[PDB]
Amino acid sequence: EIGRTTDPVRMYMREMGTVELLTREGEIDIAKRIEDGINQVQCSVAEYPEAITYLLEQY
DNA sequence: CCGCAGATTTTTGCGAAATCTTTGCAGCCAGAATATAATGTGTGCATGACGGCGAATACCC
Repeated sequence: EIGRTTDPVRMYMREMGTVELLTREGEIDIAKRIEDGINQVQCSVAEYPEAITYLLEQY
């Protein structure tokens, strides 16, 4: 905080204090939205032919 | 003071090996790959000169 501080440790703790801890199912929900995003990007790559041609070349 | 002997000088020759690059090997080493249970906490704070001094906010009049 603004306490005439000059230690990066202190305000790093300040930064980490803003975000609240997660639960077991919270991690699963966040990973689920991550999986939705990666499936979206996989579909986007899917609609692109040339990347698939390159993948088939390596196969 | 001159020509040959001892000493010194001239010339041709072979073995040896080391070095530079390439190839095979072994110790060194780097990244890539796998899914054990663990999230607001630690932490060092070590501490008794003395004089000068401006800068930085506070507070009375």
